[PDB]
Amino acid sequence: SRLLLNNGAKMPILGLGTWKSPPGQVTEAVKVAIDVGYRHIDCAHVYQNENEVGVAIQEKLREQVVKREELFIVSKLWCTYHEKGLVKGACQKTLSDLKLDYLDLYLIHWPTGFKPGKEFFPLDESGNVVPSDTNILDTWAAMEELVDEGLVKAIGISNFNHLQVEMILNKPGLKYKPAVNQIECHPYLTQEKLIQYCQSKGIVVTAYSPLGSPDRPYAKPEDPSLLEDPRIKAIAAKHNKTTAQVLIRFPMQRNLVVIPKSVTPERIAENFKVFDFELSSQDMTTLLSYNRNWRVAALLSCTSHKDYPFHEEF
Ligand SMILES: NC(=O)c1ccc[n+]([C@@H]2O[C@H](COP(=O)([O-])OP(=O)(O)OC[C@H]3O[C@@H](n4cnc5c(N)ncnc54)[C@H](OP(=O)(O)O)[C@@H]3O)[C@@H](O)[C@H]2O)c1
Ligand SMILES: O=C(O)CN1C(=O)c2cccc3cccc(c23)C1=O
Ligand SMILES: O=C(O)CN1C(=O)c2cccc3cccc(c23)C1=O
Repeated sequence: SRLLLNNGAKMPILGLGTWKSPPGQVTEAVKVAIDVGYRHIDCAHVYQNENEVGVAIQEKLREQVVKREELFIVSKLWCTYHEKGLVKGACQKTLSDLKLDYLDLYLIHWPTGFKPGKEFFPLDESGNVVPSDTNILDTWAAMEELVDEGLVKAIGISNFNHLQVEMILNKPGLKYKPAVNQIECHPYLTQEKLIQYCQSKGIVVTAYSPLGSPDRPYAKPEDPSLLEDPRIKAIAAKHNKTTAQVLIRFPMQRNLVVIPKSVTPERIAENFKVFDFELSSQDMTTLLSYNRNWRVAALLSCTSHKDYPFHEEF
């Protein structure tokens, strides 16, 4: 139920995602998830709903349904705050909204720095994203300070390719290794090489969009759908489980942390019931064979950023 991180802490293998969870619904969603047994919530300042996630955590802490030490709360530094001097302030904003005094894990959300400002996606006159001249290593140094200051227990990365990971690992005077690399992973984007790399380095991998993000912004024509894949539905039927339950279990048996999103009480409940069954190695190998290198999150607007992560094979 929990994986051991390189800082000695233990991360729940199941977490609740909150991207696209509306402010008006996410408080009840998180209260329900905690009641059901979730102990890990995935957040980000860019999701514009951390205050409302925080209301729910505060209510369950007050009710004594959980202790603070039993929860594992994750957030992420957005791209407009990569400058050394903006990092602490961005973390503290998130702490204020979540109404906590430390985060369990704080991730660099994307490797690409953008120009600082109010816009999450700063554009120039020709409509292009304006990049920061910051690099990944100076940002890492700023994240390490947060650990020394007691604001976060662990720090990590998200959407980093193996060369960008290696860059941090070979950083002169590296004080804290990345604990976690959070990446997109599901049967259409299986990530076998990047997962084996990170895992050989003792970095825990968290799979996001495990159900294929059916509620993502654009349903772009003849779009692949994991929940509706007849081959995956067969494997669920054989196990008497739903295709969502098979999609959540799959990464767990690869020793990945998985963070399905839902604001629906019965689905939040359904997605928890994945600890009592096992997919065979045959099932696993079959699910791995469906890889089509399909990404939900390709960050196409940043394809010419100096630190765009997806030009490299893995
Ligand atoms: N680091 C990054 O760059 C990054 C990027 C993307 C995502 N993430 C994290 O990963 C989380 C999960 O990814 P995601 O939100 O893209 O999508 P996801 O979990 O793959 O899919 C969420 C969608 O599936 C529906 N759903 C949930 N359980 C279901 C079930 N049992 N049966 C049928 N449908 C089900 C949800 O609907 P309802 O909500 O209506 O129930 C929602 O529409 C995010 O919320 C976020 O926390 C991180
Ligand atoms: O281009 C794509 O494939 C999809 N995509 C976007 O279109 C995008 C636009 C706006 C904000 C973002 C923040 C995180 C991730 C993405 C974006 C992303 O992957
Ligand atoms: O970055 C994240 O964590 C979440 N995220 C995506 O992964 C994403 C992928 C596809 C299209 C998008 C359009 C707007 C915003 C986002 C996206 C966004 O915030």
